[PDB]
Amino acid sequence: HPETLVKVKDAEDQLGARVGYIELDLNSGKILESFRPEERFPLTSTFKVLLCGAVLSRVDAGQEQLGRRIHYSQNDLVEYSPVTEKHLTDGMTVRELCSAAITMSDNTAANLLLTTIGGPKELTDFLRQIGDKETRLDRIEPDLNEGKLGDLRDTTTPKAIASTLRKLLTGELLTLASRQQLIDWMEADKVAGPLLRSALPAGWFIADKSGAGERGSRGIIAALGPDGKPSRIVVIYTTGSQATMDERNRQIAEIGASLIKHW
Ligand SMILES: [Cl-]
Ligand SMILES: [Cl-]
Ligand SMILES: [Cl-]
Ligand SMILES: [Cl-]
Ligand SMILES: [Cl-]
Ligand SMILES: [Cl-]
Ligand SMILES: [Mg+2]
Ligand SMILES: [Mg+2]
Ligand SMILES: [Mg+2]
Ligand SMILES: [Mg+2]
Repeated sequence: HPETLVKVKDAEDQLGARVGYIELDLNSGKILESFRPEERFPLTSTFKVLLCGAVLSRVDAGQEQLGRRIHYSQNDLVEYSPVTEKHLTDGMTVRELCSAAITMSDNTAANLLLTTIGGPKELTDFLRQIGDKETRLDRIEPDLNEGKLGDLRDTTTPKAIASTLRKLLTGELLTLASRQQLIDWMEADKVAGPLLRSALPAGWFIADKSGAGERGSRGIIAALGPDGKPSRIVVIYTTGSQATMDERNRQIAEIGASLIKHW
């Protein structure tokens, strides 16, 4: 809706940074609204959904087991690993790692899952095979959050990842069991949801993943809608701002508030 565009623009002005935005109809994939839809932005932790989609694709193919136990060491632990830092001695299952990576944004969990699939290039290959010609993962956590000016590594476009998310959450790319699992992880309650869950009406569905990185990078991918069912995909990204984190969050939250008001 045009009012959401005005709020996207205002966020650019307040944040001193580009903002990319797209809204898709979930059933048809129709573009309902867009701003800078084909510009590149860092994925940051939004990639963790794509990663767990690749894991689930392997589970469906009989190449991975959700109950397989992964053992790791102290040196594997990187910053912002609130779950994996509690399992050095006992390990974690693949299932547990995806839950941590998505719901807790656990960085080491994502690195371990990247090992399970064979690394960033294997994630990128999976994306190419499902028809995403843009998204790329090049590095692991935390390096992928760098947000360096003029660096194409670890980026997507709003349009690309919106379509990829739709593929993962609907249709037959994943089995029903695996779709539902991916949804369940993305819908689970989390500690703080400033970007969209703070705007979301009661009784609405949301399955989301946020991301934050260096150099102003911030984003969210989501499927949401009224009546306990998703009806739209929304993707919001920004990078480059040096405004406070609270201001970044607030500006993105206001885009969501607009989306909801003019739904
Ligand atoms: Cl545009
Ligand atoms: Cl564009
Ligand atoms: Cl492995
Ligand atoms: Cl699409
Ligand atoms: Cl959030
Ligand atoms: Cl700050
Ligand atoms: Mg200002
Ligand atoms: Mg060991
Ligand atoms: Mg091309
Ligand atoms: Mg809930």
